[PDB]
Amino acid sequence: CPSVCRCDRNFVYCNERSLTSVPLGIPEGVTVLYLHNNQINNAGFPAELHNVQSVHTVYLYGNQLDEFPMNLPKNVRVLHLQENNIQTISRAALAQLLKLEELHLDDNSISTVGVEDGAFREAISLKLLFLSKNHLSSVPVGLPVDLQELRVDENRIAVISDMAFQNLTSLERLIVDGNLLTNKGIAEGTFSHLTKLKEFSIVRNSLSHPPPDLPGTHLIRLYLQDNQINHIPLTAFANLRKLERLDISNNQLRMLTQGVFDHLSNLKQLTARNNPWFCDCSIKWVTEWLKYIPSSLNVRGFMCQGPEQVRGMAVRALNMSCP
Repeated sequence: CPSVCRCDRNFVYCNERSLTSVPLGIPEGVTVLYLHNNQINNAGFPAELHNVQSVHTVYLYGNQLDEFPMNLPKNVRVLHLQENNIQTISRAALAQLLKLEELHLDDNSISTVGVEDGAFREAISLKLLFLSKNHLSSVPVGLPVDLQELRVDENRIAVISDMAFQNLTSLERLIVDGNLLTNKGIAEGTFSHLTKLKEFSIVRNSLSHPPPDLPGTHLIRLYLQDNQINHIPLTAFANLRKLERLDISNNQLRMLTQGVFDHLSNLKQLTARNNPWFCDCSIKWVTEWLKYIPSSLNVRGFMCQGPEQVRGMAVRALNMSCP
């Protein structure tokens, strides 16, 4: 055990000690390693730290790191690297942590150029990757096959390549919300091969319509909130039969095309709040759909914003003005 750093019940507590580098005196049989809330630099990691095989959980949050740390313990499953100033992600560093299952790179200055081509792909055991609040311009191409959750929210992402989600059949959750993403930015059939995907979130983005060619093999939740969606195509919600929760709130939708929720048989909840719904003969089907829909479906937000004669009233309570 180190001189300044304390150890209790096979847990190393180096946290809140203002350490410039990771200490040398790390015992052979330690469970969890705490090195958070310090001033540890990128060149403060000894080669002997990688030799320790007993450690599976390492905390390194709120440090002075600039790159992804090297010589980290070989058999680490959960790794926390949030609140620091990481900019560069190296292919060699992630090749060391072969048993890495969970990774947190939140609140950092990570860019597309900083991430080396196929750096994350090296981490073969990677199931959970949290790239929240970074300066990333696009989704990296070299991603792990065994990935189950990709949270790349609150970034500067505008484009998504067709090769970015290559071989990722095991991915269940994809959170790409709070980005500069557009429908032209996303490649044709980029999400199509995500068979095991259960949840999809793209809130606070600039999409003119929902993403085309989405798989409904295991998709349950679809979030299209706070977007610039003006229209929804007839084939968009089609082939998504297993969907339960849907959200189209806070968009620029004027009306909905007849037979859009026709294929959604397992639907349970729908939200369309803060949308400029123009109540005319275009929403006649919406009124009839809401009248015959079972109580199992929770539909909210269908209110008239125009014209003034219909304004304020709910679409479900309407009667028509036209044939």
